Amino acid sequence: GPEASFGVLDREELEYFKQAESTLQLDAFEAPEEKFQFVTSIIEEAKGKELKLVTSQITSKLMERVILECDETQLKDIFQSFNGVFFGLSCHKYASHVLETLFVRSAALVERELLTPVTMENMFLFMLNELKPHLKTMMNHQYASHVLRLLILILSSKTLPNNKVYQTPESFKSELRDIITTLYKGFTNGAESRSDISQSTITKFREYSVDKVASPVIQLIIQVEGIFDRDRSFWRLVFNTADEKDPKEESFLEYLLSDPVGSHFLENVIGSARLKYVERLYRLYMKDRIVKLAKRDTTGAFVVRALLEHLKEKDVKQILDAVVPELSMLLNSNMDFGTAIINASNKQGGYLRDDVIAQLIQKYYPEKSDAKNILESCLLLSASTLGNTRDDWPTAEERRRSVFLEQLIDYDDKFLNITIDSMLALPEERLIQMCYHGVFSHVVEHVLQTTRVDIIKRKMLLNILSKESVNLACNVYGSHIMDKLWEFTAKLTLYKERIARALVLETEKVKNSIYGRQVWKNWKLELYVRKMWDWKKLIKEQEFEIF
RNA sequence: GGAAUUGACGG
Repeated sequence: GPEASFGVLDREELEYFKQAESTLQLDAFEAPEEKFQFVTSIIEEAKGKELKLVTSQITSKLMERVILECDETQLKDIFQSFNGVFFGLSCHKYASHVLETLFVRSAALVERELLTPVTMENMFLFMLNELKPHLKTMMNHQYASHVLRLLILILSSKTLPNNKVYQTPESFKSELRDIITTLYKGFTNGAESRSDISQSTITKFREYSVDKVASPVIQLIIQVEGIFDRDRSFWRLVFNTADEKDPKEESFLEYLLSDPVGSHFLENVIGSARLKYVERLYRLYMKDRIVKLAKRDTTGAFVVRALLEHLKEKDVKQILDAVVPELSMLLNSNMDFGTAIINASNKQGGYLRDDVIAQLIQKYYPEKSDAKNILESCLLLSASTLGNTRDDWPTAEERRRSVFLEQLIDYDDKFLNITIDSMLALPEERLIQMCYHGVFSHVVEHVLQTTRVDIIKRKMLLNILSKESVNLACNVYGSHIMDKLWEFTAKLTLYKERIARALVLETEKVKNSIYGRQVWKNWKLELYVRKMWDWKKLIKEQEFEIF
């Protein structure tokens, strides 16, 4: 990071802040003002050495904790102290992250001053002016380019890191338009007009669009260019506009279709190109190849998903015609292509819906065979973290497969039935385990849909789950299953009495648990004790309401 | 009162 010199803290300064963070995440505060007073206390010892605290791996975390938990005056004080060295920080391994926090808080505060009126608006504008000669540099920089991305979001009232948007004064809008065109001008060696750009500077721009750090910045600009440029200069920098293939564009499109970064870029950008330009790329370069591309799970499949969302009725149907006969084979690796087709089929009024269900079942629960078990097919239950002495935590593919199963259960009743049968085919032993599993407990919970599961299947699930009433009651996850059971147990009151009895026998264990005492409420167990007839009455009112 | 290394780039 030669872009500025910050130096380092000494062991004395290190230990003070190393200790402030300790006692700050300890969160042993006995009031809010006490915790605030401690933050102010930190900001205080931090004055004059802010550039050092923010560029250290030991204390940069601390600084954004501070940026989030501090005053709006103090926030303006911290921002003001980064004056003159914003580019340096922007390009810095640790500081670039703090500038990001700083800027999101700042953006929130800028709205409060817009909707309830040195102001934060002017402060932001100062730093912006300070970065403008460096934007093209920043775009390619492995740290700075994230700050440039964020800035463009804020300036366009798009949504920010860590699902909220913020409104902006007109100057922010004017600044955005200024820096888009500054980049555009600085990407075209001049120039006269669209019609006067060399096929070598078009190639050089295309080259940026598949760069691992420049590409998201170019996606973003294309995403927000439409706000002023009703001609969309940057799109037209990348793709052509005539009804025929161009050998350079074609060679380029094939690379996008086979390259991870270029796949992202094509898919993120189709979601914001004008339909006429997207239909052109489809018909020219993909239409007659749609299955071959669909089979490219890591590159290009994703472009097919984007076509399915942003093309119009007639054409997403053609793609569905091509791809649904292939779906079960495509699910062998790329499960998320399943979601794109389910969603697309629904968007077109259940188009080919029966065939999609046929295919899903063909893959995850093929009628013909034995050992049919959608928990093995779809979650790979046997080769999973489920039930280890090895002290492993649930994985991200586990969470991903679980969510896919759940959406399958939402999709149709056939799948709800299939996984219930699959759960009963398990050894009791193993179904119980899933209830204690951070990720898989959600799958059990998802099955407990009273009006949707016939009373015989309910009763048999209840034969298993009931054995563990108390244990489920006191478990982080099992307690969420036990709550669902209050309703599931409708028209089956023998199982209600049996469960409520079990919980009550072990009352002091059940209460005096964080989770147990909530189950106690949800099952109205206090009524079960004080006023049985009133408890029974609730049961009857439940059965009537649900049936 | 609970789910985490997604197909690209950062502690």
